[PDB]
Amino acid sequence: KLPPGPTPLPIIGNMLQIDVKDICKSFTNFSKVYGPVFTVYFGMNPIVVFHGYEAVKEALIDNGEEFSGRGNSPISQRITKGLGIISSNGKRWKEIRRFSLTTLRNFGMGKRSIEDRVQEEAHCLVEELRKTKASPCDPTFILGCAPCNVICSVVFQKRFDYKDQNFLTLMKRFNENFRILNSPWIQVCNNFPLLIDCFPGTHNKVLKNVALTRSYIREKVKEHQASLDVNNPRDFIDCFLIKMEQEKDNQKSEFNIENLVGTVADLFVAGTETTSTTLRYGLLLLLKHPEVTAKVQEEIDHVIGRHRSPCMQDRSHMPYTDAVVHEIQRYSDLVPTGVPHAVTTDTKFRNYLIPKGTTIMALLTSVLHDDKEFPNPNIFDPGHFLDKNGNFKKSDYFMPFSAGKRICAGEGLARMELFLFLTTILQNFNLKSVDDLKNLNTTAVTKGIVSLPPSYQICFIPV
Ligand code: HEM
Ligand SMILES: CC1=C(/C=C/C(C)=C\C=C\C(C)=C\C(=O)O)C(C)(C)CCC1
Ligand SMILES: CC1=C(/C=C/C(C)=C\C=C\C(C)=C\C(=O)O)C(C)(C)CCC1
Ligand SMILES: CCCCCCCCCCCCCCCC(=O)O
Repeated sequence: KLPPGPTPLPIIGNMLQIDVKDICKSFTNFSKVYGPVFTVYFGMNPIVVFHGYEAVKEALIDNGEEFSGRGNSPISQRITKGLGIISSNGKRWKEIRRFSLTTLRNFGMGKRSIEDRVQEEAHCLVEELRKTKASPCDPTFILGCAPCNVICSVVFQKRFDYKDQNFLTLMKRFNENFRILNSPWIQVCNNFPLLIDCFPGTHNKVLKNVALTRSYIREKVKEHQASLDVNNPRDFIDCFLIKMEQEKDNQKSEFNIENLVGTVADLFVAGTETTSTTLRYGLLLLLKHPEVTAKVQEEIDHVIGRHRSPCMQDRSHMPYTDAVVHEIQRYSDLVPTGVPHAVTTDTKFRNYLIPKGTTIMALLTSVLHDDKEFPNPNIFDPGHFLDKNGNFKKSDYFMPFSAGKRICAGEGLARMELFLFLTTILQNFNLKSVDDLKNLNTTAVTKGIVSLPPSYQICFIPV
């Protein structure tokens, strides 16, 4: 028996009872009436939601093996075709995600570490902010390049010149497609496929952007295979090709070109817009909270100094800054409803039974905003991650990357980009607003699977 929930309508389920513009608002509201676990229907499809740390943990963690599946929706099926790591299941997923995790270790890609590739970008990042000559600007674009280049640097040999036209279009397609798919419309179309016909232009655009993007990713593999030296890998591509060669004999090996071009793409899409969005939400919060930013700058000066680039080792000596990066992710609440899962088999969740294949949703927001774990969860405060003596306080409720067997595969890289970008920037700059900080609103604009910070201007004044 499925978890109780609003009784649905004959064809559209509870659709005309949910705010497609702000789903969490609708879900939280259902929890006040149905409790921690409940069922809602998007059209014909049943979806069971988990609200609050207890339900979310029990699902993703305790009953982790059951809730580690990807549902495979209509839109989803014509893009990734089940290829890769974000949209794959079973044997193929376990093998691509184990390899990926292994090669995304700081030193899993040959001699140059991931950390070195990220520091180089942070430098180029501050270098671009210099070119704004301290005038007011919207950091969306420059701030969106760095995280893109990081991936480029991780899957290809060298990074791109910010002005390298080949980099720019390779960035717009991913952005363009990201904008398209982070619309409340993908929900409607995903549960009512027929509606997709009403959007030929949009549908054609996505397809084209995916063709060009994959097409370019396949070229970079051509080149890589003609210069491969199995002894010294250069990036994610080499590490994959080497693995391929080692599996060349068993013809049912998941390590084939298709999963490669697919996995690389998964890295871009899951790794660009996300950290890029968290960074942008971060500078805004530091721009609005000068008291927090000075304290951070005081740790940089003391531990890192002003001549050398910061590095991950500096975090263990900077509990305040770390707490600021942790509170930036909690507050920004990038992915409130979390990404949907599907159960691998008939599953008994405490008192109920969830049939295999059913779509599941663990509301990360409900954890990131638990008002017992983070007193006054609606206010930005590094203190939520600091104890009485100013030491870093970790929380089991810190799930901006989700939890369980499907936790973000590049969590290590997300945090490295956040730490090294924010501290490098705050070491060479101070944040000035063109107007009183009081005017500055921090309320996210939630209109899709991914929340964005409100638009804003910011002046990067060199210290
Ligand atoms: C601050 C930035 C980021 C945040 C908040 C974030 C968050 C998440 C979340 C919420 C998920 C879904 C977990 C689930 O299915 O339950 C996820 C998945 C994933 N992330 Fe990230 N992510 C970020 C950046 C990165 C980066 C930089 C990469 C790549 C190098 C990446 C790689 C992926 C991949 C491949 C998955 C799918 C994993 C799977 O289904 O097995 N992410 N991340
Ligand atoms: C990984 C990931 C993302 C992208 C998802 C992609 C490319 C496919 C999802 C397919 C699903 C969720 C299929 C299903 O189960 O029906 C977004 C950028 C939103 C946010 C951060 C984590
Ligand atoms: C499409 C899609 C979704 C949204 C993902 C987002 C926000 C961006 C995707 C970008 C891609 C798929 C880019 C590319 O590969 O070019 C969700 C998870 C709600 C459900 C399954 C279908
Ligand atoms: C200031 C400009 C006002 C004009 C507002 C026009 C609003 C209509 C928008 C229609 C969008 C439909 C897009 C369909 C795209 C497709 O073919 O898939």
